[PDB]
Amino acid sequence: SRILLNNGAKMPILGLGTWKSPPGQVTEAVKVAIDVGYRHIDCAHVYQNENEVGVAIQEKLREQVVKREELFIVSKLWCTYHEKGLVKGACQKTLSDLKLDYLDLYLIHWPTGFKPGKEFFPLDESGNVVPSDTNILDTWAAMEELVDEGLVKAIGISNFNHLQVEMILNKPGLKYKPAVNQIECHPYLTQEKLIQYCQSKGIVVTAYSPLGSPDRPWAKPEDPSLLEDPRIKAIAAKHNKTTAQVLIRFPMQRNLVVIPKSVTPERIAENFKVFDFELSSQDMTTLLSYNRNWRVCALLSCTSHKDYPFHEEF
Ligand SMILES: NC(=O)c1ccc[n+]([C@@H]2O[C@H](COP(=O)([O-])OP(=O)(O)OC[C@H]3O[C@@H](n4cnc5c(N)ncnc54)[C@H](OP(=O)(O)O)[C@@H]3O)[C@@H](O)[C@H]2O)c1
Ligand SMILES: O=C(O)COc1ccc(-c2ccccc2)cc1C(=O)NCc1cccc([N+](=O)[O-])c1
Repeated sequence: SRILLNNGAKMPILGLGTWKSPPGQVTEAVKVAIDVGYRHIDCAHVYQNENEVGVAIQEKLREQVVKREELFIVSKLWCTYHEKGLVKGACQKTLSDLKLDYLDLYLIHWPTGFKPGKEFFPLDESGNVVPSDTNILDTWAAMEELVDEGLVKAIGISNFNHLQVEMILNKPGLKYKPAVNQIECHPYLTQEKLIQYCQSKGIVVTAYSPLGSPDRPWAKPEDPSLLEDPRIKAIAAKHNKTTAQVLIRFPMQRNLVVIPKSVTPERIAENFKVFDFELSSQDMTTLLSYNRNWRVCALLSCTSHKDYPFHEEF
């Protein structure tokens, strides 16, 4: 139920996602998650709910439901904080909100640095994102310092393409390799090339939006729906499981970590009940065959950013 990272720590392969979890609901969601067995929570400063996630974590620690060492808490450095001198403060704000004295894993959220400031998405008057002149290798060195100062146990990356991963791996004077690359992954975006690349370098992959993020705010009614794909429903029926349970088990059997999001107690519990069955080897190849290179998480305003990750094949 845990996977070994290249920092020597073990990471639970199932975690709770928190993007779009409303601040007034996420405390209860995280409490319920911990009660039913979740030990890994995926967070981010940009999700604007870390204070409320932290309330839940703290209550369960205080209640003696779980020990801190058994929890695996992940957060992410937002794009406006890539400048080397801003990284520590960004991490400390997240630690303060989460009410923790360390993170288990801290990720560079996107490879695209944005202009520093209060706004999370600084745009020019024509709607293009305003970049920062930061070198991601300098950002990485700042992340490495967080490990040395004890603020985080592991560091990693998210939404990095293989060339960008390679840039880090080839960084002059590299001190800590990324432990994790967290990327979008599901049957319509199977990511075989990038996953094999990362795994071959000892980097663990976390699959985000495993259900296709049906609540993403930019969703359109005509968009494909994993949860309603009759082929996936058929596999679920064979196992007497839900389609969501199949979608969660799928990345687990590829040696990935997976972080489905819910604020619905029944679904939070349902999503955790994925250790009592196995997809067959043929279920796995068949689910892989559904790849469409359909990506739900990207921003048009970032497509001209020199570090936009999704122009490359992988
Ligand atoms: N690093 C990054 O750039 C990045 C990008 C995207 C996501 N992420 C992380 O990955 C997490 C998961 O991705 P996501 O939030 O995009 O989407 P997701 O986990 O694929 O799907 C979440 C949606 O599915 C619904 N749902 C959950 N369980 C269900 C079930 N058993 N049956 C039916 N519907 C169910 C949720 O509804 P309810 O909540 O209403 O129950 C919500 O609308 C995020 O929350 C975040 O932590 C990271
Ligand atoms: O980033 C996540 O974890 C989930 O997406 C969001 C999650 C949250 C929010 C958010 C929006 C407004 C206020 C606070 C948060 C946005 C977004 C969002 O659009 N993300 C896409 C994105 C981000 C950065 C760079 C690129 N890119 O280079 O293509 C794409």
